Amino acid sequence: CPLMVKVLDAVRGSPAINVAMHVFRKAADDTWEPFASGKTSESGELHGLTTEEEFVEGIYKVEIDTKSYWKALGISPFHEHAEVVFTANDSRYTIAALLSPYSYSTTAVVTN
Amino acid sequence: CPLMVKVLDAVRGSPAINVAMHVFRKAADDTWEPFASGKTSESGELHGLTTEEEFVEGIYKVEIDTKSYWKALGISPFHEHAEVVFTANDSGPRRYTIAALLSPYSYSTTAVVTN
Amino acid sequence: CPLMVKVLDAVRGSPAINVAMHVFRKAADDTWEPFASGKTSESGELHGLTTEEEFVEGIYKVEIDTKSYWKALGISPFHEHAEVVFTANDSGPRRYTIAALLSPYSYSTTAVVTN
Amino acid sequence: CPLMVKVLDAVRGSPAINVAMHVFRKAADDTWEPFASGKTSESGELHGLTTEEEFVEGIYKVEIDTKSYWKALGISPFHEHAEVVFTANDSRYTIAALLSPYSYSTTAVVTN
Ligand SMILES: COc1c(O)cc2oc3cc(O)c(CC=C(C)C)c(O)c3c(=O)c2c1CC=C(C)C
Ligand SMILES: COc1c(O)cc2oc3cc(O)c(CC=C(C)C)c(O)c3c(=O)c2c1CC=C(C)C
Ligand SMILES: [Br-]
Ligand SMILES: [Br-]
Ligand SMILES: [Br-]
Ligand SMILES: [Br-]
Ligand SMILES: [Br-]
Ligand SMILES: [Br-]
Ligand SMILES: [Br-]
Ligand SMILES: [Br-]
Ligand SMILES: [Br-]
Ligand SMILES: [Br-]
Repeated sequence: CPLMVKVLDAVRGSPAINVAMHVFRKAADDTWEPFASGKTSESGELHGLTTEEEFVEGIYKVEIDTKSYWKALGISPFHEHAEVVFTANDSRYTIAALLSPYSYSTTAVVTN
Repeated sequence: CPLMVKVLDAVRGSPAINVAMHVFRKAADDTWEPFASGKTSESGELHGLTTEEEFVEGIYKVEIDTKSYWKALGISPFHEHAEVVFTANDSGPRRYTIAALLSPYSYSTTAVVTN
Repeated sequence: CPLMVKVLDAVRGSPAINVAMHVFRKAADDTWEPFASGKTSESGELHGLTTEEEFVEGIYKVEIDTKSYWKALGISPFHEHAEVVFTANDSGPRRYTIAALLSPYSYSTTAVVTN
Repeated sequence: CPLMVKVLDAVRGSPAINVAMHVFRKAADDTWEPFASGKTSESGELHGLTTEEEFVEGIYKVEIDTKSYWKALGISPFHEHAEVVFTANDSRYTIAALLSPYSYSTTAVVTN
């Protein structure tokens, strides 16, 4: 699994479940091509986005729909979405995001 | 000053100086129009981006150029940039301060919204 | 002002006002001596804790009373308090600004150290 | 496993390995009694700190020795250690910490 995303809720101290996200790859013309999407599981994780053969080097954007997550919990948030934009480099990627209504953090753990 | 950005460097324990950022506003056709741009000062702040009159309701994207920042210091970071996307002014004018704390493989961003 | 603390609330997008904090300095016998205390203002800042003369080298603990803060708002948080422990002034006097961003189950803290 | 700790390094984008920590329980006289300790594994995790029978309600402190971690990497950090102080309440606890030299964040995920 080359690319995994994990989302945590800082208000409830829980996995952020049923959070939608879309992954985009940057195309030669600088537009964002849909690449992969899904919703986090009960453990706040989204696995199976892509495969090692498909996940070639390039710039990707993960757009996490944080606004709908907070709306379904009855809480007005600041951001429209969270965006994590990175280059995938051949020299496993776990993207993590901690959500608060007016703040979020994101970190990448890149391992073997 | 209705929209200010402050950036901090978590490796050095200092303001993040000379960080470039581009602000965009979503147009009627769903594209991102350029709105304002600038770079942080020696206190890590960027003031004067826009005015109360020009900062009307809309969806704004602050794109902070973190990769350029870290590269200029010889560090190869993870992200291309930090993106802060939010609806502004949709219950009347507010003042926004967006903060970002930068590490090479992580960042955090928060907004303080006053009236 | 050699030691300032700024606290932000990540649920409300605001300064964290009336947050109490106690600063301790490690004594020769390895115990924590009370050093200064105060509470944040309406801008979420606490200034005037100490003076250049009194803030000598040592190991300091800033204990931020986050549980009292959240409880006063009807939220049951996870932490008792946020603790920031650091050696100060050990290459000469510096100015420290400690920031903390508070959520009910998480917090972050950063220091900016100037000379 | 009632109590797990996970530590991540924000400079290298990696698990923080071989990080020492000690866990204390608050005693009736307000002192901190040693309770459990260990070092994070290759995956940045420390499991097996305590058992469900021993982990009774009370106030605990996890002291993460972040200073020695940065020192062994040749980097001068700000904090002496990171401290996470919480009440364990019978109404599984995963404590996570993201380390930077001049900053850290910590979150709790409390699940069933
Ligand atoms: C918000 O703090 C947390 C947190 O509560 C849980 C976290 O869980 C993670 C789990 C992971 O497997 C991995 C990958 C580690 C490998 C060795 C592949 C993680 O990086 C995390 C977390 O980063 C994590 C975090 C910290 C992330 C933030 C504060 C954006
Ligand atoms: C939560 O992210 C914020 C934030 O929203 C506001 C912040 O305000 C600061 C103001 C400051 O003057 C200084 C000192 C900079 C000097 C040149 C002395 C700050 O460091 C901050 C912030 O740290 C700050 C932050 C980031 C702090 C976190 C993420 C714990
Ligand atoms: Br949008
Ligand atoms: Br640009
Ligand atoms: Br300047
Ligand atoms: Br890009
Ligand atoms: Br602010
Ligand atoms: Br006290
Ligand atoms: Br005041
Ligand atoms: Br306590
Ligand atoms: Br100490
Ligand atoms: Br977790």
